[PDB]
Amino acid sequence: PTLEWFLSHCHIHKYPSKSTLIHQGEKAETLYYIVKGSVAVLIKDEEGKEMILSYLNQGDFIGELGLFEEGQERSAWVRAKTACEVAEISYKKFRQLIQVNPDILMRLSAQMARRLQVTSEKVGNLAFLDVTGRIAQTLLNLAKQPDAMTHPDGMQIKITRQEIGQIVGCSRETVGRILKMLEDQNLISAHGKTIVVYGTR
DNA sequence: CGCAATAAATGTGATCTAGATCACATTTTAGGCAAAAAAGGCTTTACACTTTATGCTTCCGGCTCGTATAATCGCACCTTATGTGAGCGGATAACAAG
Ligand SMILES: Nc1ncnc2c1ncn2[C@@H]1O[C@@H]2COP(=O)(O)O[C@H]2[C@H]1O
Repeated sequence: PTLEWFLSHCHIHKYPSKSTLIHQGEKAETLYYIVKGSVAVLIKDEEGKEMILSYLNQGDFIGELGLFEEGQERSAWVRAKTACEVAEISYKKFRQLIQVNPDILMRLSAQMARRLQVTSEKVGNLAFLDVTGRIAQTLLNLAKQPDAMTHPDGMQIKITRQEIGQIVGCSRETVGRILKMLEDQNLISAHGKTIVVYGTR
């Protein structure tokens, strides 16, 4: 449909792992779209602690905020998590496609609504719910993600002990303590990054 | 399955604050309602405006009249001296025709 009409003017260019698709400081002159794989977006402070806002899997767009208002810069950093195939379309030639077919814009701004609902309703849980409650909800949220692999016992995901604290809002030390505590009670499992939870499904 | 190497992620655990509890007595808070002090309200009376008829007076202003008067006339002295050519009508001399 409209999606196929979008790939007719794209520029196929594969990006290796640990690459740089979006550099905070450069000029936004290329729209990116995810075909296969996944990518992560995060920011940094003055020390070195990271902070992931939201994850973007396949079928999502990369850097679309610098399209509505011409003359902007890259907000956050976008590092390629895994081998992903991303297209390339200049914003200049994109604006001409909207004036002749606004329907194409109805697709991009359609995914910008869900990314706001999962963030606004998350703040409330990061002010009342304790560590046990915040992490508990996170386990189910990551299980609903398409990048999650089906497990005979439950769900198998791969996330570090830092990214967890960046979602529930806490220190990295606290995460490791509770994580190992649930292991003794036979509730979940962890072997570095891969965390297999139980009770799901 | 092990190997590569730049980035991100890992543990440590004693020290020292950061953030939270509770039930009851003290201290602050909010808008509430008249009173006082102020805004314009919309009265009714105190006075003050230039204006304009007038005519009477003195002072400054603006205009003429007639009168009185001599004249209807006479040297010697001081310092300069426009520029041209072009265009035009008129007066004069030389010429051919009758
Ligand atoms: N919380 C978020 N949810 C979804 N996408 C994001 C989030 N934060 C940053 N991004 C994307 O990261 C991109 C960084 O570059 P852009 O400003 O071009 O566009 C930004 C967004 O598209």
